[PDB]
Amino acid sequence: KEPVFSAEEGYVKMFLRGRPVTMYMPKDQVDSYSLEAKVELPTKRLKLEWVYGYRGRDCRNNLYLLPTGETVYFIASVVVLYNVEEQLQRHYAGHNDDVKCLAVHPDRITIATGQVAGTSKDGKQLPPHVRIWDSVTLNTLHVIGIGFFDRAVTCIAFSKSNGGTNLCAVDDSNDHVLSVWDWQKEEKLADVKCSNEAVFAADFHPTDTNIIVTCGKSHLYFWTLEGSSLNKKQGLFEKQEKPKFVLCVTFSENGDTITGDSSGNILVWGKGTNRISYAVQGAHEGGIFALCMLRDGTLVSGGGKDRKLISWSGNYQKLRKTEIPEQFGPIRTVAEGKGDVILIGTTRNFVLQGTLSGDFTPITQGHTDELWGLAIHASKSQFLTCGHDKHATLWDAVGHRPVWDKIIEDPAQSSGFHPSGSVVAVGTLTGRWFVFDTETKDLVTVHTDGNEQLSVMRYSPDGNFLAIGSHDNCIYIYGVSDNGRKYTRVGKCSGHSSFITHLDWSVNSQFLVSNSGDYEILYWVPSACKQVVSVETTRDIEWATYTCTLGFHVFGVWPEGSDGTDINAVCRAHEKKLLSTGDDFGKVHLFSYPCSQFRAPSHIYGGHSSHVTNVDFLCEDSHLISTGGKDTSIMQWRVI
Repeated sequence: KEPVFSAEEGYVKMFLRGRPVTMYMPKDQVDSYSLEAKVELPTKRLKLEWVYGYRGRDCRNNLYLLPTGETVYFIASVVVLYNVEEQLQRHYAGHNDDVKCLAVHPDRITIATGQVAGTSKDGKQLPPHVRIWDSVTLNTLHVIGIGFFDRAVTCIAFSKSNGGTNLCAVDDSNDHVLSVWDWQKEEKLADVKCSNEAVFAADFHPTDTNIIVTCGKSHLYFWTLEGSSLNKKQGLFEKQEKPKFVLCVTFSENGDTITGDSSGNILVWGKGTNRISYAVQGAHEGGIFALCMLRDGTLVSGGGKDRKLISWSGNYQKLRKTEIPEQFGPIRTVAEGKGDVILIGTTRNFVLQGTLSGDFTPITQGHTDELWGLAIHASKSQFLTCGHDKHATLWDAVGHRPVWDKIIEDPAQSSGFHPSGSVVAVGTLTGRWFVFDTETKDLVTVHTDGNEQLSVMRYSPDGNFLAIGSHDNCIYIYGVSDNGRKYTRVGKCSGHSSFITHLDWSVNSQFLVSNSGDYEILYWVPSACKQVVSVETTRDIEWATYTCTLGFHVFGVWPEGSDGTDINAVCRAHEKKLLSTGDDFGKVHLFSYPCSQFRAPSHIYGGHSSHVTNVDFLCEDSHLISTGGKDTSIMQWRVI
């Protein structure tokens, strides 16, 4: 139930599920501690400033370029409007889980977005829905088919003939229902089982608002909107062998349907027909994931496997060709820029800006797998992320771009900077760890301690020791000299019955705290690799950092009835009296410090899709950095 206070022993006992965890307060606090006392809201707030990463790996048709100079895409639960020239981001966060599709209205301003089904902190199932909003005011305009869609809204599009008064969508109902709406009236015009296999696109005909084309696994149908029914007319390849997948679709100025497929074939279908009139055979070696009709009649072609970006004439004759540096990976989306500008989104979550000629450089990028590793620079406005994708990235937090990106052998899980700022440590899931040169990226040392996951990598405030948390239930201690460049194994702290979740050094570099899977709080003298069991000595210790979720100064960030695994991360600002957490429900919280009373108030901030895995303030408390875990993203909140 509720936590209990002990005057005689000077502690509060909080309850995680059943088991109680005993947290000791300082002696000077015991005299007037009130269990029923409240902790205030923080004096500051957070404001999303930047999202890192682009969801390209497992999504299509989610890259656009508004006439305002804002590149629009999404990732996790946030839609990003990125003005490359101004280096500024704006965000629409109306959704409460992963955005899956996005379409821009013919008006160039009204946007529409879809979403997967949710699961909340309770957690019940939050149905998938569509949102129509204004890109100018970022105000929501309508909320469509709240109870109607199932699983997720994967495809969406405005009709372009009439002025986009209509909208079509496709859920993942396993019957993949296709529906049409008068979005401005929030009314459903009609619907019908579009397919029983994955459908990858749905789009209105440029000149006739009554026709929707959908494509996907062995599927290219032509739907006609008659009153409140959809009439299906399958595509008849005839002389062309039907491709495994029809990946994408668009339309010529003359109203023909144009199709890219698994085979690498650009197929033209005559206006009004359900049959192929022209066929670029083997336009690409691999499959064709992106098609884009430039304003000037040029058709641009994007190859998945072959990484080629081909320019085609109005008459489908090869005009120009480029290859995207293989580092970026296979193309997924293409969008028309201003002038000769072209944008590409890749399977590796890069968004490149180049030209048909063409010099493609990233303007956005991020991790492509589950992310847990976060470390902040002691003196510079930089930070390091490292994930299961084997990348360790050193970010510039003012430029919002990597300083460098090291690719290591094994999936990374944790990291830490040396207080000097000269080197940075990186832990992996194997028990192996590395140190790299902040400046040069050169390796500095490698070591293997245990064979399990290294959850935590932290130097002591004085930089004389490295404390390494392992899932084998031990904490490995190294002595560090020559400014983080020389190491020597001091020994091991053992006594935990479970994997190490969190560590903190004391201000004087003498002590260390521990949290574990058991939910026990242990203390240590790393220099001696021995556990300090005596209360009177550890209770009044003053700690350098507060990344232990289990502790008296920090408890109360925990919600009632909370489960031990509900909060992945906690941290304190360096100077300001703030705490921040990341929970298993995609939420970042801002509390005041200290947070030592039950049911602490907090400001809650959404964006991350699943689990906020880590959280940490920049060195001047200018920003908070969160990691999204499976959602792949890094989010940069500014303190206001």
